[PDB]
Amino acid sequence: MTATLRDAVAADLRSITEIYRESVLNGVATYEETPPSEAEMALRFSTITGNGYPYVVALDERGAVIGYAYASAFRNRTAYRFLVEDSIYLSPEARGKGIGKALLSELVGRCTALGFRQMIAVIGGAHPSSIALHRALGFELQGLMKATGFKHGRWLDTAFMQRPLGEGTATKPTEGVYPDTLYRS
Amino acid sequence: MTATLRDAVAADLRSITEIYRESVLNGVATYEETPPSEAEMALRFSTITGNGYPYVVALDERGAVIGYAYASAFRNRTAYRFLVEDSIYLSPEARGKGIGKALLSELVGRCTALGFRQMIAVIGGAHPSSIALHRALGFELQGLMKATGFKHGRWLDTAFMQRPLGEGTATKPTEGVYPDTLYRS
Repeated sequence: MTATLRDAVAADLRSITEIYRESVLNGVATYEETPPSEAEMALRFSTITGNGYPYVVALDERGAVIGYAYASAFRNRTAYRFLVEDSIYLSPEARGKGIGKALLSELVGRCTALGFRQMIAVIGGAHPSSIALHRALGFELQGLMKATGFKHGRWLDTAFMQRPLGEGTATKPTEGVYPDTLYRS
Repeated sequence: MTATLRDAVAADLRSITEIYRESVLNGVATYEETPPSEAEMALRFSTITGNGYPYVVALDERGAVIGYAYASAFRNRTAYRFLVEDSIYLSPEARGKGIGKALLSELVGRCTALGFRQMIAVIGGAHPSSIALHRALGFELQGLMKATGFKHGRWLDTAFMQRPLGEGTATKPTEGVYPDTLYRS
C-alpha cells in the first residue's frame, strides 16, 4: 500500500518522542542511551526545521503517526553544507509495510529539490535491514567502522552509506541560494 | 629532532587560534570557513579538556607553540564513548619535521592509557600527507566520502580512517571508570 506521509508539525512531537523512546531503549539504530524528553525532541525539531531541512511523518489509516524521518547536517561546518544525513524511525508495528522506503524516498526527493548534493547514512549497529533499505534507494556502502559503539553490553559496528543527490559533484552549486546560504558567517 | 610536546594551557590560546585561523583560511583540514575568535577557541578548549580528553601543543626551540592536537568525541552520544577522533594542526613552519607524527602518536598513547578503544580520523579533502601520517601509525582507511565538502571553489572528498586502541574490541570496558563515565545521563 502507498504510504501516507506529510510534514511533521508541533502536534506530532508526542508520538515522535514515543517512537524514538522505543528505539533508544530496544534498538541499535540510535546510540543515545537515555530517551530524550518530549521537550528535548521538540527543541531538536525546532532546530532541524529552522535550518530548512525536511521533517516528515508517516501515518496509519486513522491519521496517527507511526514513523518519522528527517534530514539534517552530517556536521554543521560550512564546507559540509551540501551534504545531508538521513534519520528514519518506525514504530515496531509500522515495519514490513514499505514505510521506511517511502520515508527515505521523500527525504531523497526533498533534499534533491532543495539543492543538496550528497546524502549520507550512518547506520547504528550496521543493521542489515537498514543497510538494505538504503541500498534499495541507491545508497552504496562506503565503509564499516568496527566496534565503534557499545550498547546493550555489546560492541557495535557503524556502517556509512552514501548517495549523490541531483547534480552531485558534476556542477558547482549556485552561489547565494539555499543550501549555499547555510552555515555562513 | 625529537618533538617537544606538552599539555596545552590557556596561555597557548593565541598561538592555537592563529594556527587554526591559517588552516581555516588556507587549508582543507577543517571545513570551517570563518576563523573562530580566541574566545570561541577558549570555549572549545575548555569543553574538550573538561571531558578529560588530551589537548597538547608542540613547541619550537624557543618554546613557542608551532602545532597542536587533541582528541574529542566523534559524536557525543553515549554508545560512542569509547571512540575518540583526532584533530591535528601544524603551522606552516612546523611541517616536514615529523611533528605531526609526534602529535598523533601522543594522542594514540594518551587515549590508550586513558582507556578508549577506537580512534577515528576524518580527514578533510582526503589530503594525502594526512592519510600517510595516519597510515604510518597504524590507521586503516575505512572509506572515502566523495564530494562531501565544498571549499576554495571545489568539491572535496573526506577520508575516514580508524585504529583500534589498547584492547580494542577484544574485552568489555571496565564499568564505572573513565571513559565509561562519559555521556551518561
